[PDB]
Amino acid sequence: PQETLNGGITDMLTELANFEKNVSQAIHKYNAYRKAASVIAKYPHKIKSGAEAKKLPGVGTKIAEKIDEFLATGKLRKLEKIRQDDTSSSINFLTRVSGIGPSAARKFVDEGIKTLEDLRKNEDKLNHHQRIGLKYFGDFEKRIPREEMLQMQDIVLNEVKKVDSEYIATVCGSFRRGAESSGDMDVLLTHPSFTSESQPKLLHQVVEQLQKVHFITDTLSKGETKFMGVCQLPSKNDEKEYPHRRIDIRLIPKDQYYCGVLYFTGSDIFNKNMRAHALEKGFTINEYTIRPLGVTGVAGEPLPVDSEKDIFDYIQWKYREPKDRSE
DNA sequence: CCGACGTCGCATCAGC
DNA sequence: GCTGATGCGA
DNA sequence: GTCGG
Ligand SMILES: Nc1nc2c(ncn2[C@H]2C[C@H](O)[C@@H](COP(=O)(O)NP(=O)(O)OP(=O)(O)O)O2)c(=O)[nH]1
Ligand SMILES: [Mg+2]
Ligand SMILES: [Mg+2]
Ligand code: NA
Ligand code: NA
Repeated sequence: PQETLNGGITDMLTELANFEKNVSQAIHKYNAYRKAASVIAKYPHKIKSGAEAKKLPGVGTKIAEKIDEFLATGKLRKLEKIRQDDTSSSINFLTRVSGIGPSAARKFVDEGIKTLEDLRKNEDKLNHHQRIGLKYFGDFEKRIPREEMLQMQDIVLNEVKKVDSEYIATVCGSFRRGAESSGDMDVLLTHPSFTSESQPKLLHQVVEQLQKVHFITDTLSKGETKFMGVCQLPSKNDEKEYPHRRIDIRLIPKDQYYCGVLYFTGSDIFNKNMRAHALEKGFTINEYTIRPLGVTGVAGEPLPVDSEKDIFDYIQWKYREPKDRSE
């Protein structure tokens, strides 16, 4: 609809979801709430009763009751109570630091560490990832205008070709879907000498080069196929500095390029129903392959993939442009 | 009544 | 030292 | 928390 049609309900469900994940550490209740928030978020009428909402898939008795209470009062007593709870709301908040999950947040709060100030007082107790998440807390929650995304892409493609002209770098994620803004940058990397059957340092050449031209500023994690770090556009002689941005760089086998491009172009919710159709057509799709499903449900051998739409044709789907892969 | 609820790479911890 | 398990983000 | 075997 418009996100506001049942906004209060979906806001409430989302807040309930976060407390289940971060505080209660009940990941399945977390998803149950988000599943209900999502299906309500697309329901094109103003909900007037919990029973009305209960018609939708993912909405059960407990949520139906909560909707009734919300409609009657404009609030949930449980939600009002946990909001003012110092321990629970502190644990919930600290998980907004990249690197601090439900477990780390609990440990910090248990030993009296509850705010960003407390975190800054206590570098000793943070790991490498958490320090950077702390250092760029504000920046990581800013969004990236597409104009900056294009400027970031310019640098990536240029430096990647410079190291080795036979690389292929493809920016995926929300950018490739043509979104007006993005939360981060995801880059897919491929090279002729790295395929599933079979040069050592392919990912770390590229990382090193982007560090050399001062694009990449920090490293959260780095393996041989997956890089997670921080980047920043260069600013002009007098102009204000750009925010620091999250950037992932992944090295995928060349003969699995399109399955990776599809997978990491998303969106996550597009992917989850694309594999979902696939699981009902006798197919299965991961980030590497599309495999046929045998009579007893067992997956056979990887199929030939030479384009993104090959995957689409396999599974009864008209090809869809990245632009329409919002869900 | 009760088990399922995607999967993955990397960092770090538990334990031998 | 190591392997396996768990946390984390995605 | 919701769904379904
Ligand atoms: N396996 C898996 N993949 C996910 C998940 N979530 C997202 N992706 C897979 C598909 C995601 O689309 C994608 C690329 O990751 P992002 O940058 O995190 N998401 P995007 O670029 O769409 O949004 P944004 O503008 O906020 O950055 O990777 C997930 O929970 N699980
Ligand atoms: Mg992204
Ligand atoms: Mg990303
Ligand atoms: Na329902
Ligand atoms: Na976090």
